[PDB]
Amino acid sequence: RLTSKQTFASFQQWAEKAEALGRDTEIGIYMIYKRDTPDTTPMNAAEQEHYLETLQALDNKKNLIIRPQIHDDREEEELDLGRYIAEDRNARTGFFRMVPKDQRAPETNSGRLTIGVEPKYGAQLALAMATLMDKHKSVTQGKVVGPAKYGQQTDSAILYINGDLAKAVKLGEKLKKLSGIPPEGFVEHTPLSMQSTGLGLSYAESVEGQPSSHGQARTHVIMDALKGQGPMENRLKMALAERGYDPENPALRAR
Amino acid sequence: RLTSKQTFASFQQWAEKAEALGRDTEIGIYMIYKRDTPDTTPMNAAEQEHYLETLQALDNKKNLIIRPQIHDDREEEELDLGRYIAEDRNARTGFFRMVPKDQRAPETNSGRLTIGVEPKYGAQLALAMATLMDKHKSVTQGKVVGPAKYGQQTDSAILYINGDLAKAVKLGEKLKKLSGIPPEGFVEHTPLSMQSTGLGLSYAESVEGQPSSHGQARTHVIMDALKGQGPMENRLKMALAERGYDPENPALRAR
Repeated sequence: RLTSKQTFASFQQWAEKAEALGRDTEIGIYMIYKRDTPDTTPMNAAEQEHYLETLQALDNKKNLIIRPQIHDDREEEELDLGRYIAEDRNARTGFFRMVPKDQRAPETNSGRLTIGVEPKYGAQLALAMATLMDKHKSVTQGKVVGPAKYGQQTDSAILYINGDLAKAVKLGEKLKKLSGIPPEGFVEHTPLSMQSTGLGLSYAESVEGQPSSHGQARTHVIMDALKGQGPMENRLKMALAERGYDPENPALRAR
Repeated sequence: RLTSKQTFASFQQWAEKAEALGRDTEIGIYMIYKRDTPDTTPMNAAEQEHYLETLQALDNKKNLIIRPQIHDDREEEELDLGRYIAEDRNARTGFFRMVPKDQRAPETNSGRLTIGVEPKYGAQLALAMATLMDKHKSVTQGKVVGPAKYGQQTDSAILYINGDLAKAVKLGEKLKKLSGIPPEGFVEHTPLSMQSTGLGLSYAESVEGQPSSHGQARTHVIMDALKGQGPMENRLKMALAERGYDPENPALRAR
């Protein structure tokens, strides 16, 4: 797991694929990363219904708020998850933020941990993420995708963590334990350019000031490199250096 | 249907949503358009298998090739749709291109017609699209999404057409008739900034030299508008005009 070889290799494969496909826009490059589909079995009607029941429950807690990303414009007073899940069918597909009632600010040294489980275990993992968030203040936020798309694109469950690679390895294994999810419940998949840290666990450090929404930071590195001449590897290493990443590991901040 | 009012209005709602959410990147603005979900019922497992079977069958037509977008880097003699469907999980989720054997180039006057049906009619629609392409050279290409994501984002089935609004309105009605899908099987849904041309039918024109992959052209107008000052409506119209669109109707080319 913890070697930079595959991490850089997948990043190069992503960038070479974009050049070979003829993609030359941010959206076009990003979709290669995003639509990279893991082998999963979707939730049935019952499971999807149960998944949304779980989210509503977490929202009715005193310390945790569950809000769709499409509601980022709303004051906390205007949030209505019940009305959302009942009326807005983006509830089946969009991402929901899991946000602790104490806010917890991202500091300069933060990253994202992506967790892949079979969709039937999605509700269970969500509960575990909430539990991990109660005790560990280093975990600032979580995100889970709607049930209809759970397991059908490169990520479905993400934690934002203040800290470094070491902290994320520790927290990932602690999450696995807390979850009670069997080893067969976790999905072997590493999104392109992310550091695999374990079965179903993947990590990337953020660099302050780089575009971060929807996980798009590494797209911009590739965009720079696409303007260049030569074997892809060098163009990537220099683009990584210029934007503050480790040139030998695109998942990490420079030293 | 054929009024500019709604078309400009949904475009302005998109841009206002982007500003309210604080989205300020191409991907972040694009996702508001893309993740806008219509109310549909997903395919069951038999229906998904049938759908993939239909696709594989269509590729056996002598004047038609079905190729996934992720194979844009392949020469025709490198394609293997059968192997892709059996072995690549992207086949469940990715877009498939429907491409004529004798290449019809997209012209300066070209647009997209987006067609929305309940996922259980998706296979029937694909058959209808392929047949439309046998008869009409004006239709240069078609795209349909993998079965697991059919009906789960703003678009699932698209035709590329050389011609204008009138041609699109006509081909759309023809396609609906041709398909034998019942009126009830079409989905009321217009992707943001597209011109509604009928129940389940939406259209937009491309401007020479604007970015079009993944349907992303109008995202760039919004990025322009978000950098400016004043009421959004005025900023959008200026941005529209500068990039070659009708200021009163964002789905149309100028003049």
